[PDB]
Amino acid sequence: RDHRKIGKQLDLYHMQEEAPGMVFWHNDGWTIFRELEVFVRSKLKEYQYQEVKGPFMMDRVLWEKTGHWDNYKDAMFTTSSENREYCIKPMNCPGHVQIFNQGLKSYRDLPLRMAEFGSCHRNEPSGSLHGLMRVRGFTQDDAHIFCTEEQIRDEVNGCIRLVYDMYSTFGFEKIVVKLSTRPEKRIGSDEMWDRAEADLAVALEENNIPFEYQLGEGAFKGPKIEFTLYDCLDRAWQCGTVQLDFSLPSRLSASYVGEDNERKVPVMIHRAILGSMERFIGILTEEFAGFFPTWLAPVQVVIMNITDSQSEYVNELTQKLSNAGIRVKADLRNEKIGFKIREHTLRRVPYMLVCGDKEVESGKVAVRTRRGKDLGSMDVNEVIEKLQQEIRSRSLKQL
Amino acid sequence: RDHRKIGKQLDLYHMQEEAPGMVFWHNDGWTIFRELEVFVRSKLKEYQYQEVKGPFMMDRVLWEKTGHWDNYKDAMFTTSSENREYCIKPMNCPGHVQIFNQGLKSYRDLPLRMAEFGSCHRNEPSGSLHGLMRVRGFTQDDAHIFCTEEQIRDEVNGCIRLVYDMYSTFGFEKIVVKLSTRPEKRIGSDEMWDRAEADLAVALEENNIPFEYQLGEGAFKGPKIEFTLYDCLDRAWQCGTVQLDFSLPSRLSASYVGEDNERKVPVMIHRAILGSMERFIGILTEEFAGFFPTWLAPVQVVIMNITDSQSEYVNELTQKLSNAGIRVKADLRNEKIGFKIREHTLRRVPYMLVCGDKEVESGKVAVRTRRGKDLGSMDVNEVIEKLQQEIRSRSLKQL
Ligand SMILES: *C(=O)[C@@H](NC(=O)c1cccc(O)c1O)[C@H](O)Cc1ccc([N+](=O)[O-])cc1
Ligand SMILES: *C(=O)[C@@H](NC(=O)c1cccc(O)c1O)[C@H](O)Cc1ccc([N+](=O)[O-])cc1
Ligand SMILES: [Zn+2]
Ligand SMILES: [Zn+2]
Repeated sequence: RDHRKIGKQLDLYHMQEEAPGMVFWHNDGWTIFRELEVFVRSKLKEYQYQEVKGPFMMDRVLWEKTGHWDNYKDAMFTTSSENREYCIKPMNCPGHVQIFNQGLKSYRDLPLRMAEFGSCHRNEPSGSLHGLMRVRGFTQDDAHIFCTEEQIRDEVNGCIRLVYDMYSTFGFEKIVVKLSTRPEKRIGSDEMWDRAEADLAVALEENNIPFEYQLGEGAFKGPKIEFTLYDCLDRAWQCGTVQLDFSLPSRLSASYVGEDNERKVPVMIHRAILGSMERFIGILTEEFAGFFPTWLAPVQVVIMNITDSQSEYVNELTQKLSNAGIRVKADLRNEKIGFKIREHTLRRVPYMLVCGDKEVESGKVAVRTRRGKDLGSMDVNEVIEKLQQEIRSRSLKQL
Repeated sequence: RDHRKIGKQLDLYHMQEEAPGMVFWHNDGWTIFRELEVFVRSKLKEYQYQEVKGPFMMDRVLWEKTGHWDNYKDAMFTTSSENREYCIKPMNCPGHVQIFNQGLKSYRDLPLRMAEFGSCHRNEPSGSLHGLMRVRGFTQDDAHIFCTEEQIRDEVNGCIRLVYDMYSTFGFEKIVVKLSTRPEKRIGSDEMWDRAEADLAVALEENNIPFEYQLGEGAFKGPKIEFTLYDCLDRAWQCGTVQLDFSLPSRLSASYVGEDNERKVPVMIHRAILGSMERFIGILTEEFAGFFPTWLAPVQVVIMNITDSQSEYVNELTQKLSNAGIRVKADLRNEKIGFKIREHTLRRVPYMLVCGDKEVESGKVAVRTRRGKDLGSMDVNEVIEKLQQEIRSRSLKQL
């Protein structure tokens, strides 16, 4: 169960010293990554997020206005052009505020939920880099929610359900939630921090969530929540973060018209659910040890002939499955059928369709699974509908 | 017909002096962009491309090994970390060679088609920047084909059909093709350049393509083809490029085992069909003057009530359409029905469903189009199937 070894074994990705901490996503690893995006998007639709894309670098003077420059300038890559210094973005937050600031906002536009699969780069020490887990370039399932003070409970609610709904899809049902203890140096009124804390307290009670407090210092900009999942090995992984923010929107001159016709500053809620998706993919690789569920499997079906007689039939099938939206490949090589079956089993391909002479005469296929289960000869349309149901439901298990 | 004005009008994107030449993609502009990706992917599947994602910067020493450093170092952004200099990638080609170089390749793996929606950055002079057309950061529908010498005709064929098939989807059927005149300084044998030229000549004849020659100097690395489309204003736009390459693969130590069991260098074919997609989107915006075809429209349907009686019904409809895969929005505001209809017309929303009292009692909706056409009251399921057909077929015109 080593995601770097399995990654090489299944041709998912690679890295090289030329781009330390930066992932070369091969076709099959990119297939997994994009199937995560579709999943995230399907929940974005459900909970009504926008999806945006911001620029990959922005003026240094802007980053200095966030206040992150002072604290974290050592972690940001910098480049210049025409005697102007830019920073490769390490976070998507300022960009989203930039999009919010276009056009006059009123209370009726809030809550405004803005999501981005944003690529960010940090200048991590090369010695801390480890596979997909600790990298320099990553994409996170980022989002930022702009809302009034009164909306914090309802919004945090939505983040909480989102965390548990998504993690369960992967088979993660053991989840620890840690609140944060407020620092002595913080931004925002004492009054502002205690109403928000009541909103957080009421939201956690509502979802019946036992929370611990985090023993270290919290964030200076607002209350913060972290979610930790446990995998089948009972290992703890911290992925979800919900970070209330009373500092960035005032610093970047965000405002909206309230019902009282007054320019208030909106509250910002930063939230990721999976965290870094490169990291998350590593986690899934170890969780399943390379036996990806059908919907995540890079290749879902391989169809094989026994001799060249059945070769035309297989190509028919491969196209027929591919029009049905199944990642399928035809294996017409000059190897014997046991060799093909063992080989595609070692490569963790979920289903394997064998086409002997009786299969062609019959309009069916012999089905073997990557666990060695023999499901017998089944109608072609039957295999298609069953496979589609498993894909769309994102079943963790097979037939 | 100004894509920058329409872009502001339809809330597609924006730019600011903080990130010159770099696009802030708002929700609705990002919806168009992602609907282009899906379209490109659907043709990737048809012509069997891989899709990969490479790292966003790589060691300077690598870029020096391509030979592009000397010619074009002024156009590449540079940054460093730990006394090592990196370049923000201005092209995806070296990265794809890196993925190809993992693992032993033999003739049986070629042609190997590798596609990427790769973000690239060039340090263009700030005075040349213009809207979406001339930018510093762009994504192109990039691909690279690794193939034997004998495969050039069949591969170039595939690029040609790809160009015409894709352009026609948008209503571009006037297309000029320009071959290139070979430079005096070039890389590769005299023999190598003349067999490839026969492959190009035979492929162009096969598709009945009248070609001109480009009056300037060609590329030093291989024969090159450019495709120009003409829009409804008879303006010429150059988007497609097919660039044969005999220099990069030898320079980056790519090789494969031939049938003769000899390590040959593969031929590289670089091809983009739309070019920069930010640029291409600008082109479509002017081509349609903001009346995007339904499949590209950011919001495809708006459903409206006439008073709050019909308000519950509209919300039912909006969800029903949204489960059918339609980008739909409900307009329950306290404005009169003509105001809503004019407003969503000015925003070029294709279809508009009005729900009066008779509509709720009947299980139908009144349909008006953004051209002012009154299609009458229709069954709800009827509107759904018709809309789905227009979307999946990517019809340039409405009902
Ligand atoms: C404040 O921005 C706080 N943000 C987060 O913790 C956060 C979590 C999940 C999703 C999003 O979008 C978030 O912003 C934190 O201070 C952000 C931050 C931490 C570290 C660095 N760094 O370069 O080491 C930059 C920003
Ligand atoms: C050689 O790489 C040649 N490539 C292309 O013209 C090309 C066209 C379409 C798609 C792809 O992937 C291509 O590589 C050209 O020399 C590449 C190149 C041109 C300009 C710059 N620049 O930074 O000004 C860099 C690379
Ligand atoms: Zn954030
Ligand atoms: Zn290229």
